Order: sequence, then structure tokens, then C-alpha cells
Amino acid sequence: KLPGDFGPPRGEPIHAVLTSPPLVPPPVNRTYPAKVIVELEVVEKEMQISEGVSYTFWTFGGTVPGSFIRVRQGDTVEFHLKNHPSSKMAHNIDLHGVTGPGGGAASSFTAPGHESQFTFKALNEGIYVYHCATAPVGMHIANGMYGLILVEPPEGLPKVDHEYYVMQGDFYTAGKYREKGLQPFDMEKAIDERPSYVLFNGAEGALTGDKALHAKVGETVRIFVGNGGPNLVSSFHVIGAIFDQVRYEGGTNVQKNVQTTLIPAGGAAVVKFTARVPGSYVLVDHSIFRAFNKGAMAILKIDGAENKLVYSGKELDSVYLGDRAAPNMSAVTKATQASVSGTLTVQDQVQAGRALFAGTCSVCHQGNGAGLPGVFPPLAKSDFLAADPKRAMNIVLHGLNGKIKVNGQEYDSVMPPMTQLNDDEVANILTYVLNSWDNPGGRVSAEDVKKVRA
Amino acid sequence: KLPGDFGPPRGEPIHAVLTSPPLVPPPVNRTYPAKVIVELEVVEKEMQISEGVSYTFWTFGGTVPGSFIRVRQGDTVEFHLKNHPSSKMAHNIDLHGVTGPGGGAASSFTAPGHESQFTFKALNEGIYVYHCATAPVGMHIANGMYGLILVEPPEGLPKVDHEYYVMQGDFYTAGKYREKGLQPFDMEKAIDERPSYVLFNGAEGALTGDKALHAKVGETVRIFVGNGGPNLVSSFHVIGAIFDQVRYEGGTNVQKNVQTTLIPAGGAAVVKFTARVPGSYVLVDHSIFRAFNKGAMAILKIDGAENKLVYSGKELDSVYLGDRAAPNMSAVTKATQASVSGTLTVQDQVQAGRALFAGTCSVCHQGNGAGLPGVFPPLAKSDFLAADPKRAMNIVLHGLNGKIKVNGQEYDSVMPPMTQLNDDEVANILTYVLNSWDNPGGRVSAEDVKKVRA
Amino acid sequence: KLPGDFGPPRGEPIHAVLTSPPLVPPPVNRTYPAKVIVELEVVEKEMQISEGVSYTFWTFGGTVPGSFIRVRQGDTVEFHLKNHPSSKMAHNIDLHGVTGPGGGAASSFTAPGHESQFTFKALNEGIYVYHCATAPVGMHIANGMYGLILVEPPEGLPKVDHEYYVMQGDFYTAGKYREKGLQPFDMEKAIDERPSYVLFNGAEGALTGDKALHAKVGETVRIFVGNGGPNLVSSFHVIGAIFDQVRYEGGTNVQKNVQTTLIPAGGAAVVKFTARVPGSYVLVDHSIFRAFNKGAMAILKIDGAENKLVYSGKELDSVYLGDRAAPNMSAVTKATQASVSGTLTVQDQVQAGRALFAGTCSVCHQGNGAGLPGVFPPLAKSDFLAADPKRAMNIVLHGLNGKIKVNGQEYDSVMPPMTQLNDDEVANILTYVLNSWDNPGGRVSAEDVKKVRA
Ligand code: HEC
Ligand code: HEC
Ligand code: HEC
Ligand SMILES: [Cu+2]
Ligand SMILES: [Cu+2]
Ligand SMILES: [Cu+2]
Ligand SMILES: [Cu+2]
Ligand SMILES: [Cu+2]
Ligand SMILES: [Cu+2]
Repeated sequence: KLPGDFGPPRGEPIHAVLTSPPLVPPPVNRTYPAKVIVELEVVEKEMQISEGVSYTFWTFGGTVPGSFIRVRQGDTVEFHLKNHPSSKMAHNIDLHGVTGPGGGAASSFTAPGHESQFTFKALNEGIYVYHCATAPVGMHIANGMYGLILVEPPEGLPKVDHEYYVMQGDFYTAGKYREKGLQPFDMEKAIDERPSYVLFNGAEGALTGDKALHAKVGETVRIFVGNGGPNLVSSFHVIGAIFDQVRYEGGTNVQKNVQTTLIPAGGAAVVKFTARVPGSYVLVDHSIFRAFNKGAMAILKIDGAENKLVYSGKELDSVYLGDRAAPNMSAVTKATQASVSGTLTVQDQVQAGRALFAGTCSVCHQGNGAGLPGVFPPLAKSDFLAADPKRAMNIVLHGLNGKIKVNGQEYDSVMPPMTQLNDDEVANILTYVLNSWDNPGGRVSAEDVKKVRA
Repeated sequence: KLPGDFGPPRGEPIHAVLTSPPLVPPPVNRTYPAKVIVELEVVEKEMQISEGVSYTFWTFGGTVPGSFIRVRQGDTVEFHLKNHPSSKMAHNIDLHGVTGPGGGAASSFTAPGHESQFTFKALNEGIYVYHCATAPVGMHIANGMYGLILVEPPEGLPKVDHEYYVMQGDFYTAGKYREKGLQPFDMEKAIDERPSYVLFNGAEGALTGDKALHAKVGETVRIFVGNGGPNLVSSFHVIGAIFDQVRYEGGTNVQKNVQTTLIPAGGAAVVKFTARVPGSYVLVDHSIFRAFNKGAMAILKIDGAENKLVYSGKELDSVYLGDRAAPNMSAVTKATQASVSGTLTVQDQVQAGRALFAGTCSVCHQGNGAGLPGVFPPLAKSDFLAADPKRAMNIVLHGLNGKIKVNGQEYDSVMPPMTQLNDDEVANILTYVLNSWDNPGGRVSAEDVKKVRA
Repeated sequence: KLPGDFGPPRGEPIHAVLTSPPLVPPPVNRTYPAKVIVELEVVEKEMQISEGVSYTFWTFGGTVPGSFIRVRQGDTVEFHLKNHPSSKMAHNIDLHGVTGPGGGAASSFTAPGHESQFTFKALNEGIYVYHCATAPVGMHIANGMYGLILVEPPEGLPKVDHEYYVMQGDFYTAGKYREKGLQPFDMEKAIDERPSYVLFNGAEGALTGDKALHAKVGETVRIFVGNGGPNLVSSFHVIGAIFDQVRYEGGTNVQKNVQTTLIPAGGAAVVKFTARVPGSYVLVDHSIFRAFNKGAMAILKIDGAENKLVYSGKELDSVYLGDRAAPNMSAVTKATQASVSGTLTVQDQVQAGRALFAGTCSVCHQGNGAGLPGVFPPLAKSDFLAADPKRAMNIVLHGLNGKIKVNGQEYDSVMPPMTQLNDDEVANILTYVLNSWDNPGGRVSAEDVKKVRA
């Protein structure tokens, strides 16, 4: 009568091995139901949500999303939740897929330095979100308290070459996007569902550049995709590919051959991809400003031979991926820390500005600052730049239009304002430009930009 | 050629018996098509959207959602809409599932004190939203003008033990969440899709506590779930359970074994649940701040024997459900009315504060005010509280951090601000605390809190 | 091994014939794979987003959405993107359905006056969004850079009587809804996902009135429905009908017999409708304030015989469709241009006000200004209006309640405020009323209303 009716646990008790994102535990590879002991510890800690931007995350297992749990339908799971002594808050857990009130919540309340346990049978196959369930629930979830549990079918999932773990969340900082420093949680933005960041795996760039997911032409890739929310619904999409299969939770329905699929807040799906041609495939929330303005992009990078019969074109670059085309933006972290320490050098600024110039400025002005004849004026050896570095701050913040002369040529176009750039970002970008391409050197400070903005 | 081609109406004309939420009319239990006469009356009236918060609802049949209508595919429906003489606005109806322009709208315009009628054939089986269709349509829908009509398949739906009627809506008050008094509709929040409340069945607590839906272990429950909007899409989810089946409108596709499912604005679904273990199962919009900060939670409470093989844990409490764990919050309504009348007593405040303290404060400070050793300081017989009741107002509104001494013990933690609490709520909560646990008595007034907030 | 494995291209190279919305190219009607040459040109230009409201759109082929492209699964597509010399920005393309990084983006970067090309095989059948992929991607998409490409199955889609092309988008103007003039793109509203317009096919009224889609009773209609976003998810719905079929992208799953269906940002679906009774069927985003307050309504108008057995009622009118019931609102465009030119006459205002009065005022006051006895007072020959035209400006902006006397009769009701109306709209509406129905004439100016609003 109950699903998952495979008899009492047999064999030996199994201690679950949990993995950190973006990795997944191995398939259970088991033909009998077991007692599975799961131990998960809550840790509150600061981490970088973006370069030079710290946030106090609340985590299951030290990561956002939390550690991945993998069991078999019909297993009896003895769930142990610990809360690290350093925690200020109590925490608990609601696992979707659990049959019982709160998905475990009332029997997993755990004060700092304590441990709780409860037992459940995994009656329901599927991929499922788990999350904290402690008042105020939204604050806990917003601070990163979510992950995935996979309950396998008894026969296991079909074999694939790679399995990965990707989870979207919306985040609410007091400061604006890319404003540096330790950013508090912002309850007002959270209630209004107005996130400052929308991320995969807890940070900007968590899955881009040198942190990309990998596979090779011809391989299959399964991705366990969660949406921790707390509030957003993801228009989840793969740029330049298709999903062979998309299956939500433990649903009977499987959709095949779709590129764009809606993942509810608190939802999860298993997607399958087959690599056909090399290059970078971007996982996004196709509510586009999330993907391109708030951090909601991840990369699956495929290595192998080009097939000109299928696609003649080139790998992605900064025109599309912006400043996440490059391996990383570590120079930005280093410049921000140098500013805090009072040791910020011109070169710290130049290297940070170099990272930030990609896409943001280079789409028009080019990576070498040459511009494009008749269309975009040069930043390289620019007389107009050199003539008035203050004017340049105004141009970045407030745009520029009308006829101008640069290096003896007339331009009569429109540079849109870029007011969303933070003071340090404008300063560092301009300091990069001034110290490149035979420009006159010197520097622009965040304080200089603050004054022009005001 | 047309669907629902079951011949002319036969038998006798049937006068439809409509039900008020959360109840549903009985199955039609009929093998022939009939002429079904439906009579529905619009009533504009004030009701409580939350305790002590009045709202002028516009209703079909006196409730939000409106009366449930149940007919059989192939029926000829003669639809009579009356508008009560007390109405200020004209009203009409668009029933999804109707084949014809506006779903009835142009032939159901009805001024106060009037009646309109129109006839349609129910060609389409399914569950369908109906709503008002009078300019400005969004205002009408926002004020509560929506419900469900079920068009059964000719053979009927499979028998279940219980059928219930649950409908989500987003609401737009001029005041903030839980600000007392008669709250006007707020057009600006509505246009921006920024609701102050997100509710099931027209009120906070409409389906919680003593108003929960009921069933017993082993029983099946069918829920007709609507989303009246006007604007939100529900990440509709059952905490601690799974839906055996989810079917949208009259779709051919049926999803099985899912826990989280997206319901469009203006959409409807039929979900099935089988009770397996006792306790409270929470229906939520899993865009979490709606569920936990704006009212979007309902309860299906299952009675019966525990099954420790399936779930070893406990029923839900205020850690998860907050102040909706208790049967009701009537003390809040009574205190608010006493304030209006100028008769507010200390005990009125104490009992209101008692209701509001649950979850909101008790998650940390505990239901007996004892706190937790080394972690959360006591409110019970608190020297620190007694020493400066004004400081306590500041602590609730603006939080507290750093080393403090309470009852001879050091704490060095963080109480987050609770600025979203209204002045009366802080006043009543603190008055409760002061009159409990050997604390010194007295009271805090809403005016006292207003001054500290300013 | 790869899908679409139908061999090398054969026959002659085919130059694709692209269509402008809401039309679709003819079925490919071809049994062999071909080399298909597609030429699409980007044009930046001002167009009217609403009457008297200009916007600088960025377009593929001069329209929003862009030109429709129709090919066959297994075709080799040689894609040529041109950027008109008048462009200020560079542009490129990402076609969903393309197998390769960026869906073409890196190999289609095209400066003003240039052309790019790349080749891909259409491995994936389905309906797919294409869009620009140039940093800042959200700005490009927000400015109108999206369209659809259909990749047919090898056997073709089933024949229907009509095929149409409808695409939703969200738009972000600096000014509020219906504020006249050339409206800049508003980055802040875009990041916050707070659109001022939500439209089908690039403009208010693009598919209403004299621009409605057409078919006849008994005919089948296929609509290729895109959602360009950038940010919104459409609760896509047909008022007064049902979709026989809804199929997303190239998915295997087909839903049948649904009225309301969620289309992701960047998503696309093929829907089928069978006309059964005459009248206007409204395609909306059923997040209702979008449909009724921001422009998100389109019409499929069915001609033919009434069938009283199916629906006894009347065609839609301004009670539901508001000011889009009429063929067009050209008088508003003409009045706005007359204001710019300094030649605005009383009659220009009267005719603009006539257009705007429909629904907005007529729902209560009636199309002849008679009101409804005991319920809504007359505007026709209104003593109360004539007595104080300034008071009338205040009534429109700020509402009216309480007992009043009009033409010898008492009213004691509530006219809600209509503060969202722009100054010119109030002026023109009141000038219409004053010059109708034996009212005293004269005029109200936008400046008059500006002063009352302040
Ligand atoms: C294309 C959309 C651009 C992006 C992105 C950026 N800039 Fe730009 N810039 C652009 C144009 C079309 C113009 C000329 C405007 C005109 O009136 O014709 C400019 C101009 C400048 C200048 C001044 C001229 C010069 O020295 O060449 C500066 C200093 C400049 N732009 C800097 C700059 C930086 C630092 C950018 C990233 C932050 C950036 N621009 C983006 C077009 C575009
Ligand atoms: C956990 C998240 C808490 C919730 C919810 C509430 N309070 Fe709290 N409170 C908390 C901590 C960790 C502290 C100490 C902070 C420190 O600096 O170490 C406090 C403190 C108080 C106090 C002062 C100390 C005392 O008298 O014990 C008061 C008066 C107090 N808290 C009241 C209070 C009320 C009324 C709450 C609901 C509105 C509430 N707190 C919530 C932790 C938490
Ligand atoms: C119903 C929801 C209404 C809509 C839409 C509009 N008006 Fe109205 N109006 C309405 C009522 C119930 C009243 C009387 C209020 C009372 O206190 O009883 C009015 C009144 C007016 C008046 C003044 C009285 C008169 O001259 O008849 C004016 C000038 C007026 N209304 C104008 C007006 C216009 C121009 C509207 C569209 C912009 C409009 N009203 C909408 C009800 C409703
Ligand atoms: Cu927690
Ligand atoms: Cu959950
Ligand atoms: Cu109404
Ligand atoms: Cu509707
Ligand atoms: Cu572009
Ligand atoms: Cu895309």
C-alpha cells in the first residue's frame, strides 16, 4: 500500500558520504533497502558572494547550496543535524520528499553546539530540495540554507559520464550589486522579492571561468538542478544547447528536447545534456537581467573537435559573457582588500580595472582600446581622455552623446550611462585605461568618483 | 464535431447548489446532460483580511473565493448574476471554460440591484477560474472577485474521501502587512505587483489552526486549487507530503508524484493527496516570503496513528508555523477593537501579545521565556528587561548585538531587527512579556513604540 | 547519432523568405534537407510604443518581434546578419535551437554598416526564440531585439487554416505608462523587473481593433507564441476559448485542452485554436495588471454564425476591453502631435478624449454620459460638472465620495481616484465631456491638470 515497500532495512548500516557542490556522491549501486545514517552540520560563516563583497552565509555543511545527500527509495534514513558551536542562531531541516509534518522540522530543532536526530523512510523517488525551517524561515533560506537530496529509484538512474550539482538562489544585500564590504541581509528587499544577486552555487562566478563544469564531445552530463529561492522562479535555460530530458522532483512526466524550463521556488529537476560540439554552454535564469546583471550564469565547458557541419562559429567571449569570460576576477578581490588595508597601489587598481573592463567597456571600445573606425572612439592614446580625466568619470557615470573629436576623427553617437557601476569600479576601470595604451598614467580614486556622482 | 456532444438537455432543470469555501458541492452523479440554473449574487462588504485589519471585499456569494459551481460536461448552464442593491460598483463575470467572447462578460453586466443572465454549453471538462470582468478589471479581481467552476467529465471524477476548495490571491492594501484598521485598495502596489498579503481563501489564518482542513490516515483528499491572482504565480507546494496527481484545468496531461507545482495567475489545478502519517501538512506558495511573511499558508491536518517506520518525528509547532500554530489569534482582533473603542486594558494587550509572541519571539526566547543557556537570554524575570523597558522597544525594532549581561550571565550574540512589526504589535508583545514570568508589569503603548521608531 | 541526420544538403540553395509579424512564412513543403540562406538586418529606429509615445527600438528586420524565420530540421542554415549603417550599437544573434556556443553569438558580432555570417545545422525541431546577445544583453533585448525561428519536423506540421506570430515583451520607459514623448530606456526599472509596458508585438494595440487577427467559425488557427522577456514569465491565456494543443519549443510533451499556460522568459510555444462561435478572443498575460493596465492584450476575431446552443451572449465591448474595444485610438496620436507643434485645437482634444473615455469612464457613466439611475450620476448636461470644471479635474485625479446632487438627484457612492491618468489624458477626457451632451464647452489643458495634481 505505501510506495517504497521494499521490506525492512538489510545489510549493514551505511554512513552516507555527502559531497560539496558542484559534485555529487556516487550512485548507490545497491539492490536492497538499507539504514542510512546522514550527518550534516550547520555552519554560519562569512564568504565572498562576489569579489570584495562578503556576506554572512548560513550553511548546511559549509557550502551554498548545502551538501548533496544521495539515498535509495525504500531506505530508512537516520538524520543527524548538528549546529556548530560558533552559530548564533538555532536551525533545523525540512527535506522535501519526507513523509511527515514539516519534512523533519519539528524533530530537528538544534541550538548552537547541539545535535538532533530523526528517522524517516524515503518512500518517494526523486530529486528534492531541503532547507532550513526555523522562524523567520525566509531569512534562513535567504542566508543560504538549502540543498538537494536525491532518492534514487530502486534500479538506479541510467549511467552518464558526469553528474553535477547546481542550485539557484536569490540573495538580498543592503548594498547594491557589487558594492564592496560585508553586506547585511536586507529584509525589506527580501519581502519585496527584489534581490540584489541571483546566483548559482552561492557566489558570482562560482561556476564560470576556471570554476566551470567540464565534459567532452560525445559525453552525457546529468545535472541535478535546484532552486532554493527563497522567492524567484527560474526560467532555466542552456545557451547553445538543448536538454535531452527534464524531470521534476519524482514526477512521472519527463519532458524531452527542451531548452527553457520553469523551476518553481523550492523546486528541483534532473536535466540531461549530450555534448555535441566544443565550447562553453551557459546555464542561466532567462529572466535576462538576473543572468546578465545579477550573477545568474554558470558554464559547462566542452572540450573536443569542432564539427563545421553542425556549427561553424567560435567559442564565447566577453561580448556575451562580459567580465566572466576570463578565468577569474581575483584582481578585484585583491584591490578591495588593499583599499580596506590602506595600501591600494596604482597597479592594484590597474589589474582590477583590467578584469572589469572586459565586456563592460570592451564590447564597444575593444580589448585593445582601439574602438571601431567611425563607430566607437578609441580609449588607446586618447587625446580626449587625457584632456580631462574628470570628464571621463562623468562619461562613465552619466553617458555621452553628440559630436566629439577623438584623435582627429569625429564621432556622433551615444554612450549609454553606466550609473550602476560602483565608485571603486569606475575608479579602477579608469585607472586601468589611464595606465594602458600610451595614456598618461595617474589614477582615479573611488572618492573622486563619489564626488562626480554627487 | 464540438466536444461535449452528448445531446440536448434531458430530465428536469436542475438548480445548482453552490458551496462556500473550503467546501465543494457533491458530485453531480448523473448520466445525462441537463439544463443547470446557476444563481450567484455579488456582495460588496467589509471583512477581516487579518486580525484587526478590515478590507472592503467585492465577492461572488459573500466569500473570497466565491461560491463553488459544479456542473457536468455537456450541460447547458443558464447563468444568473445578481448584484446586491448595497453595491456601489457594477459587476459581471468571465468564466474560464465558457466558449464565447469574454467567457460571459458582455452579457452579464449587472448594476447594483439588478440581475443579468446568459446561457452557455459546458463543452470543456476541467477545473476553471471565474472572475469579474468589469473595468478596471484588475481592481475588481484584486478586491476578491474570483472563484472556481468544476465541469466534470461525463463519468465523474474518481471517488475520494474528501474534497476541498482552496484559492490563492494577492492583495494590495495601502498600509503595510498587519497594520490595523480599514485598509484601502492600493492601485500603485497592484500595478507594481507588490502585494501586502498573499492568502488562501481571503484572509490570514483562513485555513490554519481551528480552521484547518481535516482527514484521517489512509484517506484520500482531492483539493480544487485556484489562483485568482490578480498577478502572482504560485510555487504551490505541500510541506511534508507529495501530490499523487496534479491536473491543470481540463488538460489531458496529468503529472504524478510531485511536491511543488507552478500555478499560473488565473489558473487552476486538481490535486490529490493520500494521508499516510498524522500531523499538519502545510499548503504554501513556496516563494517563501509569501508563505511566511504575507499569509500564504493553509493546513491539512491528519488524525490517526503514528507510524515510526515512516516518520519518527513530531507534529509541527510555532518554530515553523509561527503565530499560526495556535488555534486562532482572536485576542489580537479583540485588542484592536478595544483600541478603537478607547477601552484597551492591560489584559487585552497581554492576551494579544501572547498570541503574537509565538514563533516571532519564542523560536529563540522559548514559550516560557527561559531562553537557552549560553545562546538566547531569558525574558522570564529578566533584570535587563526590567532595568529599561524603553531599551526593550529599541531592541525589538532595531535589534541588539554585543556583549550583554542578563540575570548574571553573559551573552554575545545577535538579535536581528524586527522593524516590520507594527507599533501595536511591539506594544502588545512587550506588555505580554512584562506581565509574565515575574516581570514587573505595567504596559507599553503603541504611541510609546511610535516615538522610538521615529 | 546526432538528431536531424537526414544527409547532406541537396537540391538548390534556398533563400529564406522571412515575414513580419503577425504573419508567418509558408510551410517549407520539402522532403529533402537544404542549404538555407537567411539574411536579416538590424535597424535601430523610433516607433510608437503607444499613442503619442515614441521609443527607440532596436530591431531585427524593422519590427518587434523581429522577422520570422522558417526552416526544416536537418537543414544547413547559412546565417547572414547585417547591421544598418544608421545604427549606433553593434549587434549579434543567439538563436535558441542552434547547437553551438552562444547560439551564434561570437560569430555574429556586427558593427554598424557591416555584415557577419555563420553556418549551423538545425538538428532540433521546434519553435525557438532568437535574440541579440551583445553586452549589455538585457538592454538589447529590452529594446526589442528578439523574434522566432521555426524548425519544422521533416514531415511538416499538420495543415491549419491560419498561422500567426505573436510575441510578448516587457518594456522599461523612464516615464510612466502613457506619458507622452520620446521615452528613454530605464535601466533601473529593467533591473528591478518593473516594466512600464507589457506588450504583444511591440506596441499597445498592435493586435487589437483594426489590427486584430482574423479567422472564421470552423477554422483552425495555429499561433507561434514567443516570450522575448527580457524578464517576465507570461500566464498566457485565451479569454473565452481553449487551446486544443500547447507545445513548448521542440518538446516531446504536448498538453491538450488548456486555457492558461506559463511561458518562460525566453520561451516559445505553438498553440492551436479551433473557432467555434463568433466574437473577439483575447490573448492576455493573465497576470492581470499586465493585460489591463500595461498593454498585454491581443485579439483573435472570429466571424460567422452565432450558435445559441453554445453561447447566447454578446460580443465584447469596452466594459472588458476598455479603450481597445474601438478600431484604433489615432485621435490620441494626432492630439499629441498637435501639442508638440503648438497647434492643439479644442476638436483635437475632444476626439482624443472620446477615444480615452471608452471603458475608462464609460463603464460607469455610459457611452452617452447618462449614467445609471440611482447608481452613477450623469456627465450628460451635468449641472455639477458645469458648476466647477476645476472640481472635475480633482474628481478624476483624486476620486469623489459622499452625498452629492446632480441634475436634481442624490448620489451617495464612491468614484475611485484615477491618478494614473496622465495630465494630457485627464485634460482631453474632460474637454471631450465638456463639448458633448449639451455641456458648456471650453477646454481643460494639460497644464491645468498639472496644477491640480501638484
Ligand atoms: C558602447 C555601447 C559603449 C560602451 C559599452 C562604452 N562606451 Fe565609451 N563611448 C562610446 C561611444 C559611442 C562614445 C562616443 C560618444 C559620442 O558622443 O559620440 C564613447 C566615448 C567614451 C569616452 C570619451 C571619448 C574617448 O576618449 O574615446 C570615454 C573616456 C569612454 N567612452 C570610456 C568608456 C569606458 C571606461 C567604458 C566602460 C566603463 C565605456 N566607455 C563603455 C561607446 C561605448
Ligand atoms: C533569535 C533569532 C531571536 C528572536 C526571534 C528574538 N530575540 Fe530577543 N534576543 C536574542 C538574542 C541573541 C539577544 C541577545 C543579544 C546580544 O547582544 O547578545 C536578545 C535579547 C533580547 C532582549 C534583551 C535581553 C533580555 O532581556 O533577555 C529583549 C528584551 C528581547 N531580546 C526581546 C525579544 C522579543 C520581545 C522578541 C520578539 C519580538 C525577540 N526578542 C525575538 C535573540 C532573539
Ligand atoms: C465607476 C467606477 C466610475 C468610473 C469608472 C468613473 N466614475 Fe465618475 N463618478 C462615479 C460615481 C459613483 C460618482 C459620484 C460619487 C458620489 O460621491 O456619489 C462620480 C462622479 C463624477 C463626476 C461628478 C458628478 C457628475 O457630474 O455626474 C464627474 C465630473 C465624473 N464622475 C467624471 C468622470 C470621468 C471623466 C471619468 C473617467 C475619467 C469617471 N468619472 C470615471 C463613478 C465612476
Ligand atoms: Cu537555519
Ligand atoms: Cu520547502
Ligand atoms: Cu466586479
Ligand atoms: Cu480570466
Ligand atoms: Cu543588439
Ligand atoms: Cu536566449
